[PDB]
Amino acid sequence: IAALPRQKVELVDPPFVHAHSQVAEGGPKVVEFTMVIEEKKIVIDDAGTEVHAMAFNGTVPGPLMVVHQDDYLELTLINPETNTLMHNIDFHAATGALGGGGLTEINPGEKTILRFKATKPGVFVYHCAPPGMVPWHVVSGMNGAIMVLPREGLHDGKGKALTYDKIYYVGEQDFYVPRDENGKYKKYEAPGDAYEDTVKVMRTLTPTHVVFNGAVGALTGDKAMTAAVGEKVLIVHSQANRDTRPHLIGGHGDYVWATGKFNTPPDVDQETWFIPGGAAGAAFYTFQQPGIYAYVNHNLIEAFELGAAAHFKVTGEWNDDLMTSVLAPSG
Amino acid sequence: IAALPRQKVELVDPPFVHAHSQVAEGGPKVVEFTMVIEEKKIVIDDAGTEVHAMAFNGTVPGPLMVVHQDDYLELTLINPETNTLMHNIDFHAATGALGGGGLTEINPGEKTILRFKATKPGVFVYHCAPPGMVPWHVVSGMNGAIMVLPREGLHDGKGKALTYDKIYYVGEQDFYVPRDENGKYKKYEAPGDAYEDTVKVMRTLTPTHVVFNGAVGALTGDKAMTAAVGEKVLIVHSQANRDTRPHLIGGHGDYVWATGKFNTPPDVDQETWFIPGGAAGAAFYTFQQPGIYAYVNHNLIEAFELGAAAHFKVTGEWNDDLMTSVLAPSG
Amino acid sequence: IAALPRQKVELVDPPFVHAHSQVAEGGPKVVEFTMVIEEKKIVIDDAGTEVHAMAFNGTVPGPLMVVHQDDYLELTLINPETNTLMHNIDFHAATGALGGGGLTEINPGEKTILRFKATKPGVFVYHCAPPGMVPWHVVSGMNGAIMVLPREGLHDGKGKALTYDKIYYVGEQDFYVPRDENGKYKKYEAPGDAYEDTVKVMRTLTPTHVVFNGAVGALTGDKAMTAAVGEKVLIVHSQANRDTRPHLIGGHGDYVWATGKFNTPPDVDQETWFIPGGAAGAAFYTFQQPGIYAYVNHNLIEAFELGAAAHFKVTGEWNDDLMTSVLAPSG
Ligand SMILES: [Cu+2]
Ligand SMILES: [Cu+2]
Ligand SMILES: [Cu+2]
Ligand SMILES: [Cu+2]
Ligand SMILES: [Cu+2]
Ligand SMILES: [Cu+2]
Repeated sequence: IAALPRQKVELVDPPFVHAHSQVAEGGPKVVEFTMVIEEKKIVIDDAGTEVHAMAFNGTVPGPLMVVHQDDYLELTLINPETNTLMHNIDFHAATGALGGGGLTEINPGEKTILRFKATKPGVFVYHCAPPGMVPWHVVSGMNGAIMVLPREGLHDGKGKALTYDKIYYVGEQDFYVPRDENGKYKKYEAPGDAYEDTVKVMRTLTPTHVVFNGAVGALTGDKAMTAAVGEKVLIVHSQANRDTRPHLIGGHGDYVWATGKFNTPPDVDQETWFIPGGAAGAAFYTFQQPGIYAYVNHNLIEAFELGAAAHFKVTGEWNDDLMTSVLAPSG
Repeated sequence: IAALPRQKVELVDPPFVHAHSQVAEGGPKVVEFTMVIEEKKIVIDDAGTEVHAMAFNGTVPGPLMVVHQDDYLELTLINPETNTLMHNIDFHAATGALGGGGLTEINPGEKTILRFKATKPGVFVYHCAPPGMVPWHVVSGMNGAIMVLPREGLHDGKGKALTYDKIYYVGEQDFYVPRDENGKYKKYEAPGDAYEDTVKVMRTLTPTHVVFNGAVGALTGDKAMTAAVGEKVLIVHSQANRDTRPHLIGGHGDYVWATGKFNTPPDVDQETWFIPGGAAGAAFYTFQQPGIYAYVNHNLIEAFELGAAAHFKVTGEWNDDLMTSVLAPSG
Repeated sequence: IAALPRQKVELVDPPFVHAHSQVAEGGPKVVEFTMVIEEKKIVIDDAGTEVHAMAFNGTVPGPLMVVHQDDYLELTLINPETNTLMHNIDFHAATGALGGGGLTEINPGEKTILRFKATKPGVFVYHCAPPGMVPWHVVSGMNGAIMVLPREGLHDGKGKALTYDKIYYVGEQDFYVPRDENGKYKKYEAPGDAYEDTVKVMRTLTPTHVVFNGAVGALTGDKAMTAAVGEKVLIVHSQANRDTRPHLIGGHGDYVWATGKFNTPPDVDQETWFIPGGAAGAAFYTFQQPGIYAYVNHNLIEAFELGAAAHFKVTGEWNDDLMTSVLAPSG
């Protein structure tokens, strides 16, 4: 492995993904990533509701990491001195020691380096899982995903290559914010102060917010993801704790690896797919019509009342053969 | 498209389906449908619980429309002056303008005509989706399904054609009825009056009723579906807002397009299948034994406490080889 | 049929499975099983919470029965005079009379014998279903699963035989235990006394406990399942009433018949699979690394707060190629 070429990769904040090649450029290499854990307060809605996030690289969700099958992913995880809690990381893509969790427990002021072989292709969830406080770290936003591309890039069930023009990473988070006796969300001066209260809400299994990329409207308006008619887009989606049912309003999932494993053939022409909590999935789509599209968790209450809605702004020419207003709304 | 043949279809109330041919007769055509939206109070159980439904063509679910791949569906949607709300329609089978929702917003007293090419084969959900009040209209019964059949009819995963003798459309609905101080269901003069309270229930993500065809027991008793031993039946099921897990008690789902897409090979020998909220699915089965069968959502609490149960009354001869009581209940 | 060989099989309590051959050793035979129903009080957590269980063979879940496709399963069901309720059994594997539910309704002091032909291969759920009290009996622990193996044993997508060295049956149960005004779980003298209170909790659709093998921690520590590096393990998992998303922390599901049906090709390299309420599924995995593994329901709140977590204790040598701590947690 010492003789294997190494390469440092720079991570970019979601929904964007760091530079990479779909088809493996050469042979197996050791790909290096460094992430710093940041315990920070984040405002998740327009009412000012705060959540003491625990974030990888400072964002919720943590960045998407990309390697190819059989490469080695080497991660330098750092838990700064300014943090108050112990943290670790669990890659569902790895094999052994609880996905690496048993080998990466670092307290504030510590760091560690873990190397694992990306033996299985597909998109996988990764997240913090500290013994005794596993769900809390996860629902505080401490999770992300990694994509392990096949050496020869993406393909459909029947062997045809699927090359994408754009890739977006949508991380869905369920938050459980405690309320005081008047229905007002509470605020705390430190992460640990919220624990006891958060656990009570978690047990009801009913989130107060379900958001994409850390906040209500995070990916809407001018933060909308963009594409153009004719462009091929791969949308990676993950949920480390609760189920979701993604749906592109106005579009479809031409090829969907709902389970997120590339060795399992993709479902085609999907209207709404399902991604169970603890997994990541991927949908490939070629836009045919311009305009705005809403990407949502299709439990519409979760999408429109809880916050799970994002936008796609597509430029191009309308196709009247596909759809047309024969008679505009008139009396 | 004007040179294409056109055909008007008269819709039938669920669980029945309007006459259609499985194999597309000739070439593409423009299939025309007309639906009138009706805001009406419906009683959903024996206790007299009422809901202010928003019903396509007056029923919950709305009727099933059947077209073939590459046909054009031309829908004339009418929102009567007697209605108090604006409505529209989003077809999951359509490409562009939020499934047609952006092009069909009509106020009471208005009408519009939309046309789209049915490009992908499968069963799809259609529902109302007015900006700012999407979940409210959907959970008020404003949803249904469309079936876009392959021009050569259905086929199993490996070519064998699958021809059904009967087709039933079971639309499943999650309702959120507000309760008063005594735990009794509230009643309002108009739909608008129910909004705030309904919204509070919706946010708990817990429905008060989960019904088939608009009411608890709507498809039991003499309204039970019928078949005969040897009959091939296709059961289309849809849930526009939340997940469901259909199961035929005493039977199986021989071929199940759980995602509802015909270009995706069906699963076979299914005991219980899953349909994510915002999608429709289809299960094909050939009856082997006579008697009553219960068709339910297999979270038995939703099925027997909340209302998600229907019956099948099948005639024919008992097959002792398949099953027999060796010793009837005795001392 | 009458000339068919008969065979009495002695059942063992889960997670263990009675003796069987993966490849059918002869032609069809009538496999005979006997189960006694026991209504008993069980403690489901470390806080002494009691539940009046209704258990097939005295366990929660009921034992796993293994037969081969086209064999006949003849079950003798006994409901002792000491019991207080009528019970029956519904096999999702059977065809007719509600899975046998309509032919096996026995009052305390009665027995019955049912025979059915196991026509479809896969793992299926079986549960009690007394008309008008279906959910209550099922959520009181009265369910299990049966495995109908293909005559030629298990196979992957392209006819490659998959032979397991070990098999474990994890039965997951959702309990709904009432609480008094003080938030303390309630205890009852007889099962029937708990009915009214239990049903009001069931309607919230939120379980108080979600356990594996009848109790929190039932398969952890000294009761952890065992395997070694190199062994191929088949894990059968069932949930008769509610969805679950199994995940082996530190491992994967190399082959997963998520739907539990062997005629439906398995998904591969799964990180987390989904089993809808009312079905059984099976995952095949070959251990590569030693140590402890946690097998959980991946909604981590249900796993670590509600009780749905088990362990695997694996012996063998560590593979540093797959994973290695490059720099142990340091300053
Ligand atoms: Cu952490
Ligand atoms: Cu995990
Ligand atoms: Cu509407
Ligand atoms: Cu929709
Ligand atoms: Cu029972
Ligand atoms: Cu059942």
